[PDB]
Amino acid sequence: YNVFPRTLKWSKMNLTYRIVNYTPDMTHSEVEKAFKKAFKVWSDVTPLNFTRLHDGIADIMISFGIKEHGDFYPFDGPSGLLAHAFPPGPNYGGDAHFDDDETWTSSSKGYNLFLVAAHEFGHSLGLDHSKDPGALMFPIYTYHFMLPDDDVQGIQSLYGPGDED
Amino acid sequence: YNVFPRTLKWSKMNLTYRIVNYTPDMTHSEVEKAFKKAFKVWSDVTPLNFTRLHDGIADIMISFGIKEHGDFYPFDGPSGLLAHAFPPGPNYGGDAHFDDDETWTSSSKGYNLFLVAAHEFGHSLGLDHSKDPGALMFPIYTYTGKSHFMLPDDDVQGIQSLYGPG
Ligand SMILES: O=CN(O)[C@@H](CCc1ncc(F)cn1)CS(=O)(=O)N1CCN(c2ncc(OCC(F)(F)F)cn2)CC1
Ligand SMILES: O=CN(O)[C@@H](CCc1ncc(F)cn1)CS(=O)(=O)N1CCN(c2ncc(OCC(F)(F)F)cn2)CC1
Ligand SMILES: [Ca+2]
Ligand SMILES: [Ca+2]
Ligand SMILES: [Ca+2]
Ligand SMILES: [Ca+2]
Ligand code: NA
Ligand code: NA
Ligand SMILES: [Zn+2]
Ligand SMILES: [Zn+2]
Ligand SMILES: [Zn+2]
Ligand SMILES: [Zn+2]
Repeated sequence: YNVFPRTLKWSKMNLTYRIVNYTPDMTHSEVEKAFKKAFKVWSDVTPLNFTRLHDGIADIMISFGIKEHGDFYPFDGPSGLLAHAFPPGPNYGGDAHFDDDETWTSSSKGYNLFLVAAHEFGHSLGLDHSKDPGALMFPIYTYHFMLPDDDVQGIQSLYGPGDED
Repeated sequence: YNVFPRTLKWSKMNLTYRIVNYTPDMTHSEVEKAFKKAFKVWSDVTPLNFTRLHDGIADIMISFGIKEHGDFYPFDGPSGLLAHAFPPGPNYGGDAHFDDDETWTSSSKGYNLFLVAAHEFGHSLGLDHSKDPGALMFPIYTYTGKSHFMLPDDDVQGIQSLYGPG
């Protein structure tokens, strides 16, 4: 027999993502680089592996959308809700959606896609918000990056550290 | 930090259920009897008790639906996905949905509702799929043709690991 796990977490280390569509605001390459770096934040401190699929069904489906976009969390135009992502699970679980009524950037202007994506992917992997104001998973955005201790502790609580050196 | 913690089991032994709507394929009485028997599979081997509510919110809300039916886990027409149920927890937790593009039956012409429901309610109570090929919670539907059903030992052991014996 098997009972359910104690926390929402992926029951496998090999995860896939797919960039289903792209923002007007940045080039394809910039978007791909930001998402790759954002996944690496998490793979660097766990045993998780992330592989990009160009089509088909990936664990973490990533998309840019506005207003109603096919779930219970419609976007709301400029500002306000910026993005959201679902906890680990089937179907919409793990998926990450970015409001394309925001301005996404590879800079300090607008909202930095890498930083927001890293936080989203924390949700995708099973972290909720943190009360540590210095954490990546703190619920409020403020603009090299090094994953804060609180987030390391949280993600390792789910998946272990992988190779520690 | 915070994670998303799962409710590993119901923290009360007395649970309610509600049959929200009914399949075309069976009479109301047949549906009621199938679900009552499916809950009895589990209450017979634990301290869990199940009571039916006719109105309002119940712990285990049961419904029949097709395609996209309100939870963004859509059904898929005949065959494939037959039903799904959510683990213990508030709101949709415990609830069970049956794909009404299947043919549900009290016997063998289609999918026996009692058998599938008993499996669903395993999920509702905190059991995932078993690897024991003879288990109720082993995820392949089969039909013995026998008039009596005995809960396999793997499932007894699994549910008692959560709730203890009767
Ligand atoms: O994730 C998304 N939200 O929290 C939504 C709420 C929807 C939701 N809630 C819970 C859940 F599990 C899933 N979705 C609110 S928001 O305004 O769109 N949100 C604010 C916080 N954001 C952020 N990003 C980077 C960052 O780096 C901090 C650092 F720079 F220090 F690293 C700090 N916050 C991202 C965008
Ligand atoms: O429960 C539902 N599913 O598993 C869905 C997947 C959605 C899902 N996955 C996990 C979870 F926790 C919740 N929901 C798949 S399915 O094809 O619809 N399906 C349901 C009925 N299954 C079955 N197996 C044996 C049996 O008696 C076996 C016996 F006769 F030997 F006793 C009676 N039903 C076969 C598998
Ligand atoms: Ca997914
Ligand atoms: Ca917005
Ligand atoms: Ca419920
Ligand atoms: Ca189906
Ligand atoms: Na935009
Ligand atoms: Na039907
Ligand atoms: Zn969305
Ligand atoms: Zn967040
Ligand atoms: Zn459903
Ligand atoms: Zn199942």
